[PDB]
Parts: sequence; C-alpha cells; structure tokens
Amino acid sequence: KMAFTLADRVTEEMLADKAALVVEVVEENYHDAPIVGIAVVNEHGRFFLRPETALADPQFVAWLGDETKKKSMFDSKRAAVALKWKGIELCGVSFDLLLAAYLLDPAQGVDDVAAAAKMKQYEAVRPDEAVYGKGAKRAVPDEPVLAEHLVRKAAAIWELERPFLDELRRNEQDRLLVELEQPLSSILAEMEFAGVKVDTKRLEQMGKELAEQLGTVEQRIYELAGQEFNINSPKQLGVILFEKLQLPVLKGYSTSADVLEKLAPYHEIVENILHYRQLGKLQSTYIEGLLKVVRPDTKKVHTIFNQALTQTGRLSSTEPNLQNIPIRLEEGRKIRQAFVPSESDWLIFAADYSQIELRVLAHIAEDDNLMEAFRRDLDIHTKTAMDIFQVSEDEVTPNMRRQAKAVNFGIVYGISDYGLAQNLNISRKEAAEFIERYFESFPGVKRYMENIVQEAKQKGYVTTLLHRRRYLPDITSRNFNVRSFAERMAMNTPIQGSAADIIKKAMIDLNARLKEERLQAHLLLQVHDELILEAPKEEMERLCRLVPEVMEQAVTLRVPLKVDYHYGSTWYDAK
DNA sequence: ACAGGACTCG
DNA sequence: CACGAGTCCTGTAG
Ligand SMILES: [Ca+2]
Ligand SMILES: [Ca+2]
Ligand SMILES: [Ca+2]
Ligand SMILES: [Ca+2]
Repeated sequence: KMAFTLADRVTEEMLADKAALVVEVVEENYHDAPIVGIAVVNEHGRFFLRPETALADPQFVAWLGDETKKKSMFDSKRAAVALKWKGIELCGVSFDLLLAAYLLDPAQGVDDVAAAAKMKQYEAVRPDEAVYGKGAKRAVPDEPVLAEHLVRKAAAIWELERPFLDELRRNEQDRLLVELEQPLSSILAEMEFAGVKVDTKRLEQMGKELAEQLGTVEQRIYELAGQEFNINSPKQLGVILFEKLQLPVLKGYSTSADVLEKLAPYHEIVENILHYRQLGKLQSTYIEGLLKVVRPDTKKVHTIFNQALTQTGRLSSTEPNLQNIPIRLEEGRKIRQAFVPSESDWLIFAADYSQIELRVLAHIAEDDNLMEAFRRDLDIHTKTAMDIFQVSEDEVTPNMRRQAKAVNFGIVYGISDYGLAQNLNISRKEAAEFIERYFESFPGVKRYMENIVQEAKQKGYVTTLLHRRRYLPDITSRNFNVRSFAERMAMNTPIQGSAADIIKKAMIDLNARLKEERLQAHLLLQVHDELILEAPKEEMERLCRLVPEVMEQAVTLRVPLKVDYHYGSTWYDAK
C-alpha cells in the first residue's frame, strides 16, 4: 500500500536539498558488490530508481557528491564504500540512523531499518531477513517487492530522524553523533576501501613451513599417545588424556589452555598438544583463512569495520579481522611480515597509546597516587607492586611485577577475588588480600569503583567521557552472578569506552591534519588503542612528530596521554 | 545451520 | 582466557 513513483529517468524533484536515501547493497560483504536499487524520499514524494539508470546519470551523481545536499541514511558506510568501488563519491550525509540507534542503545543490536524503527514503535517497514532471506536463501527479490521495501525503508528514515535526534539531544549525545561517529564513518569507509596489501608468496612460504612443523608435532603426539586421533577434537583429546593416559582431572572433560598448562608436568604429550593447537591456528586462520579473502587482482584485503556492534563503543573488524593478527608469540608474529605498504618506497607506521585504560582510570577516579605515578611516567606495574607488597623499587621481583600487573588488569575489568584468583592460580582469600592492599594504596580508585556501581543503580546506565551510554538493568538482579557481571560492566565500561572515544577522536583529528598538511599518508587500521598508517618513506620524519602529537592531544586529561610509534617496511617491522 | 570449545587480539 | 571482540573445527541437527 505505500505510494511511490517507479521512475524510469532521474528528474529534478528527486534532487531536493534534503532527502532520505537508500542505496541498497544486499551482499553482506559490500566490497565491490552490486547496488540493487535506490529509493529517495523528500518533500516532493517517494521515488525508486534502478541503479543502471541513476548511477549513469550525471546530475544524480553530482547530487550524491554535493555536500550541501543533505541525506538521511541507514548504514551510510555501506553505501559509501560500494559507491567508492564504482568511482562515485557520497557526501552530505547529515544523519545516519544506524549510528543514532547505536548511541541510544548499543544493546538493541540494531542491524537494519526495521530494528531501529522498532525503538520508536514505527512498524511500517519489514526486516531485511524477511525480504531477502537468510544464508543460502539470501536473494534479491523481484522488482515490485524490492522497490516497495526500499521505499518503506527510506520513508522510515525520513520519519525517524527527528525523534532520534530529540532523544540524542536529551541524552546530550547530539555532538557525539554529529562530530564523532558520523565523521568517523567516512574515515573508516576510506580505510576499508584503501585496504591493506598482502605479500601472498610470503604467506604461501610460511604456510609451507607450518605444514612441515605441524606434521612433525602431529607424528610426535601420536607416538606419545600410542594412537591416531583428531587433535582438533576436544572430545577425542579428552579421551586420550584423561582415560588412556590417566592424567588427573582438575576441571565432559575440559581440555582448555588453562587446564593443559597445569597438566604439562605430568606428561610430555601436553606441551606438544599446546604447540599443535597454536600452529594449527596460524595455519587454518592466518594463512589459509587470510588467503581466502585477499583479492586476487590487487592482492589486498579489505576489512569491514563494524562501528555499531560493541557494547563499550569500540570497533570490531571482520572478513578478515585485522584486530587479531598474532603478535604475542614470535612464530605467529611473523605473519605480520605479509602485511606490506601498497606502493613502492612507502612504509608502515604504527603509533599506540601506552596504558590508555589505566590513564583514563587515573583521570576519572582522580586518585592522587595513580595520577602522580603517570605524571612521573613510572612503570605503573612496578609501582603497583611497590605499593601493594610494601617494598622499594629495587626490591620488586619479576614475580611481584607479574602479580601486580594482573591486579591492574583486574582493576580495569572490574575486580573480583574469584576472577583474580583464577587468573593468578591462587586462592580467593589470597586474591582478596591483594585487592584489599590495592584499595589501601589507591583509595581514589576504591571511591570510584563504589560510586560508579551506585550511580549505575540510580541512573540505570553508565557513561563514557564523550557521553556514550550503556544501560545496565541487571545491576539490580537478585541473582549474585548476574548482578556481579553488571557491576563489573559498570566499573569497566566507562574506562574501555572512554579510551574508545579518545582514539576515535584522534582518528578524526589525524585525518584533518593529514589533509591540512597535504601529506599522502593515510590510515589503514585501528587496533583499539593503536593506529596503523602507510606513507611514502619521505613522510616518515613528519609522521613521527605529527601522529603522536595528534594522539596525545585528542583530549585533555588530568594525566598526560603517552604514545609510542614505530615504522618499517612491513607491519612486522613497525615494532 | 548452529553451539561449544578451542585459538587470536586490545 | 576476569572486560571487549572474531574465526575455524567438530559434532550434532535437520
Ligand atoms: Ca539527467
Ligand atoms: Ca596496542
Ligand atoms: Ca593533560
Ligand atoms: Ca599490543
């Protein structure tokens, strides 16, 4: 029943200076993907245009790229990237309903117009799954079905903009959408489109080496088990360990990592199995899985950054996930050798905040002892050891620093004696003694942890530095485990989330500076608390001064932000 | 197709 | 594997 014009040519009344716009890409991965239809709703009416028509039309292309022609959209980054791949610029997106819904309630999991519309009780639009199907079944329907769905989405966007903006304003989140998340979305769209170049021969050679090691370790494991079995099967493995070999059952059977490390002394087989799984992971995911997704023409990978998924305001990255490339262990770290700059004589430059979370905590809690440590640029883990174990700097042993570091991680995650006990393999009572010593040395952090839990209870939510919000309705649960989990969220979310606001802001500031300096440098990746760029070799020295400074200056805290930076011919070398 | 259990990362 | 993510394999399922 929704009225529109199924236009067959583009007309001027479709080029109003305010419209809701739908540029539909049905494939889940939108990189180089078809645009299946276009709907426009504005003061003059509702329109559907076939894309071969509209995108071949120079006036429509000019309206798309005209920043004074304001568009309201859902997931403008998807339309933007798919248009970049056809060489078309999208500008003037003044309202993005996906990002508005995300700031209003990240727990909604809003992934289509219908889910966002639900939040204001607008129901005159169907969910995308209902129209398109699921997986194998996911298909573009016939024109009359397609066209009505797209026009309904655009009409929903047109109606919904105002109440969303009203709520964002009451929440004091209007600048967060307009000055942070929307500008960031255009930056992420450039990053994704630029992609990261992969050295595929280097990956194939690492793969060959791994297949050889895996073979030797597999053979060893069979020798030690006196049997053939599927090592990748936690079921078959648990039979081999706890039944055939009679190993102690400390925690059907669990063969997790924590468990196998405690088991390692009882039998040669355990360490071999842990080494197998680690290599098997490099092999299947970071060699095989990565090669499946590099473009065979350009040899680039083009991640998709999900800007509206995490509950704390962080990004995620998929297909591939470039925020979880190995680094911890040397053999996996070599994978980073396959990530190279995209031009001859360019280099990779990586800059990263040092302990941004603890620095945010110092600021938010205003703990005198913590703020002073950072003002002195002390090694925060050594200092925490000195305070909780009551010794001088030179009396801090490595084991002591290891344990104080675990307390610091605990503190930011929202501490509990059970979680620190499990992390450190000590008793609950032992872990509680450390936590008590910690709070005696940082009473501001204690005050803060108490206050933020009671504030989560009175307000129903907690906020970050730039007014991001997470609702915590389980904070009043009569169930202990559920309530504890919400209390940890209350303690952690302002910290993890504020660190996410700062880095997002640094990205915006950085991109403005690069353009103001007309440097060729550009962002490739964000990894939570670090930015990775490529640039000509000749820009390096300017980058060393410009990047850290932008990152350090993104916000003003009561403690300084510290940034280390490195560069080299591959991602691996930018260390 | 989907969950559980493993691994990766900040 | 505490807080926050994502991908691959196995085995059970339809
Ligand atoms: Ca024309
Ligand atoms: Ca980092
Ligand atoms: Ca400062
Ligand atoms: Ca790191």
